[PDB]
Amino acid sequence: ATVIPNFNTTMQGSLLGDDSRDYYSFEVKEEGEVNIELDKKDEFGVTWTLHPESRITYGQVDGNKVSNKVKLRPGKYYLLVYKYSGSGNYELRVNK
Ligand SMILES: [Cl-]
Ligand SMILES: [Li+]
Repeated sequence: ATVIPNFNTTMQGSLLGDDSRDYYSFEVKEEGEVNIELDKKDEFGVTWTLHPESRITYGQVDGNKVSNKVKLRPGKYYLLVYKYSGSGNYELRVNK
């Protein structure tokens, strides 16, 4: 996984051709709501799935944005960005 070292900060990714999955992780130190936002930089079928290291959460696809909010306990989390159709690039933010 690519470590996302802080919140409210943009990551760039790419899912062209054979590249169908990108892996991230982040750590929560204080309980609270996170807003995970993917912004498509190309039109294609992309979403994400969050699961804890120790309930899973999915992105909700709203046009160019694929996002959701969830209250997370302290711990490590894994975030899979993956495609289901086509190819393209994206930006990703874990807001808190
Ligand atoms: Cl935190
Ligand atoms: Li990629």
